[PDB]
Amino acid sequence: HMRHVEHTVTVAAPADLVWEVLADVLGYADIFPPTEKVEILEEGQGYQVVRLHVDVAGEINTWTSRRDLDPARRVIAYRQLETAPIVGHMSGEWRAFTLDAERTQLVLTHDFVTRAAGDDGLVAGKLTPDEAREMLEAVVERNSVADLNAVLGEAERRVRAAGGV
Amino acid sequence: HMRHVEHTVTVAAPADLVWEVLADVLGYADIFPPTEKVEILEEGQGYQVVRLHVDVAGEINTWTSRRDLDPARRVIAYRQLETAPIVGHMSGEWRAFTLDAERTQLVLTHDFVTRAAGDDGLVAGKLTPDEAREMLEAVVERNSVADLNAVLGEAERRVRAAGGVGTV
Ligand SMILES: [K+]
Ligand SMILES: [K+]
Repeated sequence: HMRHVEHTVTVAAPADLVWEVLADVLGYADIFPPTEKVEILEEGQGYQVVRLHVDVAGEINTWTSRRDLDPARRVIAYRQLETAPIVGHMSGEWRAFTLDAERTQLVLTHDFVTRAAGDDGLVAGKLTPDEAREMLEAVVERNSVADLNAVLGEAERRVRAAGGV
Repeated sequence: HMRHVEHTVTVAAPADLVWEVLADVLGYADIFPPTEKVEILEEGQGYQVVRLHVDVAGEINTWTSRRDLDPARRVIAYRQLETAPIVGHMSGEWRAFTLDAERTQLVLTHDFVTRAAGDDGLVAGKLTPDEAREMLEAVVERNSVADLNAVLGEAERRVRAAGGVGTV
């Protein structure tokens, strides 16, 4: 069972400026509170392969993903390659829509399922399948909100600060 | 103070078809399961005032909203002119964005506060303000999700029927 979630927020910054914020993955470490570290492993026109260090209920976790960036639509399609230990699949999109000249509807979606139990009955040697399912939802819920708000806050900081006065 | 929430769903239908489902409030009692009855009190170019019977939690709530419809903007601004007893204010927007030719991002916002405590310290002579708050978050959260999904199910249903080759 693949789960689909979407969250949104309204940002008082133009879409082009929100896009600049989304596109700058290395800046995620400075603005995303649960994001410790970001490495660009590979990169070219229209894509970034990235390794992430992020916490998943109280501790630092690692995974890799491909980002495909569509500046004209202002969509970033992400997909995990090497998955978090309780993650079987994880992908989704950041979308910045134009609401008017100065405001953006910002969307982040998640398509995800937990890793299957191993031969010991547990997911990643620790969790019951039911407990891994509920921890993955709680983590997506929590980081979705914190991520959307971190982007909004940084876009509005640049309008106030970086623009003026 | 006033609360503000936003929920969204991606509709596998074009934005114009989603607009059509949003704009036709006469269809809302068919398309929204908790909606029992809709009634048009006032209607003109760009606006509808509408009386609604909607079950929330236990039961049947009645309210009246002014819908300002803006098809070019793909936005319906709503403000409730008569509300349920625990509700002091209730307004928001539907917003449909073209994602591509076949898909639409669908958004529903709520701006809301509980009714002000009366001289007894209760809201509608029945609830502490904390109780009323707590109950209104639950009900906005629940119905917001149900409404978004009603609209999506309906628009996608209509894509099937317009793409329908006849059978037995
Ligand atoms: K950080
Ligand atoms: K109904």
